[PDB]
Amino acid sequence: AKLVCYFTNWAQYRQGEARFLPKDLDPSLCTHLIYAFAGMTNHQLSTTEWNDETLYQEFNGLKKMNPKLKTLLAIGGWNFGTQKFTDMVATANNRQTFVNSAIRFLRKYSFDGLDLDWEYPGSQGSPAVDKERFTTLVQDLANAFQQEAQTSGKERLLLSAAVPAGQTYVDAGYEVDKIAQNLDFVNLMAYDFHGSWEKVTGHNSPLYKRQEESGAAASLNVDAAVQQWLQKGTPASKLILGMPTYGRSFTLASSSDTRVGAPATGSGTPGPFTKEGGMLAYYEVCSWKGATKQRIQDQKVPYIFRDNQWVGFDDVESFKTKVSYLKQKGLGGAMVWALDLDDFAGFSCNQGRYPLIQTLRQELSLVPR
Repeated sequence: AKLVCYFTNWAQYRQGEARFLPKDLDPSLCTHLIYAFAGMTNHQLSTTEWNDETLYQEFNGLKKMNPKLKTLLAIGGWNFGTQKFTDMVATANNRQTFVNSAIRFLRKYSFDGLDLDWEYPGSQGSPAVDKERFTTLVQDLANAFQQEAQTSGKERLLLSAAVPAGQTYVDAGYEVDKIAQNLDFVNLMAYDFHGSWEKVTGHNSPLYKRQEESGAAASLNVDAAVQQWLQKGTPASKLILGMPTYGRSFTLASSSDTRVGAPATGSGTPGPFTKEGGMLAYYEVCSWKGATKQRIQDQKVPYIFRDNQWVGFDDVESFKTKVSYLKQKGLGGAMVWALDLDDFAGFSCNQGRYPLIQTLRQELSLVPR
């Protein structure tokens, strides 16, 4: 089993006990640690924060302490958008420039691989031609990594991708069967199914549908997303089930209607640390004072409300349920977005350090002996 965990290079800018610093990295929490994010400059891999090269060395310090650990560098993310990917994949020359830069950059900073997090080919401004050009990029990288391993005698660089769960984005961007031949593993973003962009409450990461859901809505859940990626050609051993250590929040139209599916007027109030209306870290929601928590019966996940605020999130119990599910489906492991949204320092939830991610590690039987 794998436990793939994302580090984010902006968590260092949160205040107080939410600030995530190198001391908070645990070398043996996860099997694979992915650094979010690199960017791109003139079609070449590049840093995004002023101290990334300091932090890259902190990553190498971890592998000295746990020589089993693998690290990858992720490129892209939601905020990065699509234009630089579109421009880089537009020609074979530009892809070659990128691929060559990536191999050199990863080797220079001792990363074990690259995670592609373009959000997303064929959507978010990216033209339809990018579906096939993304396929080509994936093959170009895989083949170049194989070639470099042959010539250098070094351990072959890994290639993964973070991929969407919803059919609209999957069918606009992803030739699943083709890219599955070339990706070492597939980090399924099995979250962000619902959120404050919608005018009724719904859960960030439900395992199954609610009975009131039909049509396309009936596929906006983890099980449907997993089955989608499997049936479209991803080997189970390569599919890594993403898990969110955050929730998505709404302002209710009325504090007297707190249903799943109740009317909402917009994003929930920003959290005191994460300062982003519409999401909350687990450590912002886990001991919420004077709130009312319950479970969505068929979806196997909790929600909580207080006055006109409503949040769908994941807890220890839902993470256990989801690991039992991934094991039943024979998947390759779990992925988690993100280290810094769990209660990484044990400051809030009275559950110790990394209560959610340690749950994943325990349920996957990955606790160091």
